[PDB]
Formats: sequence, structure tokens, C-alpha cells
Amino acid sequence: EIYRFDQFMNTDDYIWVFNTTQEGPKECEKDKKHNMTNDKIIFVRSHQEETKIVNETIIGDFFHYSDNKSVYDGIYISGDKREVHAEHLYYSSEDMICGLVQVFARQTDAWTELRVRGRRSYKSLDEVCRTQYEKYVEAIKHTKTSTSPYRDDCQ
Ligand SMILES: [Cl-]
Repeated sequence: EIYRFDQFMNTDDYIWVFNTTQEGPKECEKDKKHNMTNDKIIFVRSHQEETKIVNETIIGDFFHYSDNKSVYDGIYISGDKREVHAEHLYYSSEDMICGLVQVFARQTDAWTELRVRGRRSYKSLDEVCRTQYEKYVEAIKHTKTSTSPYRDDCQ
């Protein structure tokens, strides 16, 4: 029912982008928490340019994306050079290893990301996570493309 973005990011492991519908994604997209209060998270969002890793420090302010004011399902983002303004966790597995995130950027841009806590096989992921994402991907594939920024050999 309820997907807590603050708890999804409450981890010391890397959270990888396993799939995205962003048009021009960099490789090896991942987030790494630096520190966290109840209402705020500082984390490092990195990607790769062939061989070099590029780190961006992100200031994130949790907020209530839905009408439910008891749950932090949204985060306002500063520091993301894709000009991401906000993110919305619309599903996470019970163990919070898998999550689906709507990403909102610039004025009118939006895409979806399948985010995974730690390196693991795609087949091992929460089935609902996988099938919801795959259903969406199949339904929009005529105009929007899903790709995987993740490689095993990402740093
Ligand atoms: Cl895009």
C-alpha cells in the first residue's frame, strides 16, 4: 500500500538504475547515501563516461507526493545535472531491495526508473516490481524506450 522513499534510501549500499525510460541515460547510474535526517538526505549520484566516474552531490527534501501526509513518497532534488526536480516512489518491495521511481525533470520531462539496492541478478528481483515495470514498458514502447544503464563491470 505504502512506499516510504525515506526508508527506501535508508541504506549504506549503492542503489543502481537497472532500467530507465529516460531518453539519454548515462551508464552506471547509482546513488550512495552520505547522511540523512528525518526530512532530508544528502547522497551522491554518479554515472560513468566510458572509464571515468562522475559524482554529483544531491540535496533531497522528502515530501508528500500523494494526499497521504503520513508517508514520505516524494523527494525534491537539487544538484542533478539532468535537471531532475522531483522523484516519486510509486512501488517498493517489502524488503525495499527493488523500487519503481517516477522522475520529473526540467519543466515537462518525466521518465521511470527501476532502482535496485545492491548488485544482484534481474531475475532475483521482486516479481511485482519486475512485472509492473515490464507491463508499463511494453505499453509505451511505440514512443518511449526502456534501456539498462547498468553493466556488471560498472565501478
Ligand atoms: Cl527523457
